Amino acid sequence: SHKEFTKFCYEVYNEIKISDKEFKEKRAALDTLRLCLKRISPDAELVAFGSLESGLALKNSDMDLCVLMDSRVQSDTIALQFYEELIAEGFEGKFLQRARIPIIKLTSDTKNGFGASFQCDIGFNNRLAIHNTLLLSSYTKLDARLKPMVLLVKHWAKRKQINSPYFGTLSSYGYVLMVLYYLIHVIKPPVFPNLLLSPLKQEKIVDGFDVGFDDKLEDIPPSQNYSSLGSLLHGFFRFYAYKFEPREKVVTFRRPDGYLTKQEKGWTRYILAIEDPFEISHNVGRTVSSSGLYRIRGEFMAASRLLNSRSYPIPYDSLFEEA
Ligand SMILES: O=c1ccn([C@@H]2O[C@H](COP(=O)(O)OP(=O)(O)OP(=O)(O)O)[C@@H](O)[C@H]2O)c(=O)[nH]1
Ligand SMILES: [Ca+2]
Repeated sequence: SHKEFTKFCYEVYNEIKISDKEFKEKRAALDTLRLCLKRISPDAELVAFGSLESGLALKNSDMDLCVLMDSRVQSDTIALQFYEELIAEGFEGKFLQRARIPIIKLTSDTKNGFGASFQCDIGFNNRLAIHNTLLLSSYTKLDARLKPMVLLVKHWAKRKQINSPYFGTLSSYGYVLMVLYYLIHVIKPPVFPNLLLSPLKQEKIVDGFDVGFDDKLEDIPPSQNYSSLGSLLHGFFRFYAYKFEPREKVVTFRRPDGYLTKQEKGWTRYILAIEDPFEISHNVGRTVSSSGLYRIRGEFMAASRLLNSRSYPIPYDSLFEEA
């Protein structure tokens, strides 16, 4: 049935989605950071990616940003100049470099009025993240059920303490791919087609990887899946609770039938295997430990049990209660 659960899902959806107002502050912060960048490098561009760009932002959202510049210009030089201009403009944060890759991490804004905890990560030439944000952004426009589905899943994973890459669970981006995977390759009929495997997809090579997909969205026929949000969510929890085999299988967007063993791939960390759709050497779930997976699986099981429970009224609220 799922009528009540669906009603409940939309109610939570509206409380947790980014408000127009905060979204408008975010775009202002972005404008401010761009002006600071122009002062230091007029040719470079500052772009948003992740949840703020794809339309998948919860309240109190962090910002993922990327500086695009000429590949002949050394990224660490302008990274530092940029960082020095931010400090001088009253931002607080850190300048760091992992191997070759410089990163700025802004944690605050003492002047411009964008928070006391304004959290903002600035990368340099992370073109791949821009592209995979384009993909998620495109699926978002393809069916209206995806956005609230994702926000609810993100909310759930956060409440259940299974959204921590540093303490052995999965990034939000990983849960998005787990949602997309289910909606493309598991649910029948499919909610979505695989845009990477579209016969209309054109190759596009960026940093060695094919980032190509079919983005003529207007020419794609709508879903023949008519499930309510509630139903989709129940299918999603059920599949990862009971059917998906994490020890043996890979979440993938590179197989017409979504079938990929860990072995084919040489992925025997790989406790939870999610192959990025574009950077296919990158296991999005490499942060997941053995005890993190146990907890991720347990929470999936408990979510399936709750939604399948026969004791009425079903306490749908327990879905978002702290673990
Ligand atoms: O493994 C990763 C993780 C991150 N990303 C890139 O970084 C972006 C942000 O990564 P997040 O995990 O923060 O996604 P999110 O913004 O949607 O989640 P919340 O903040 O709402 O919790 C992702 O959308 C993707 O573009 C990767 O490319 N690979
Ligand atoms: Ca983010």
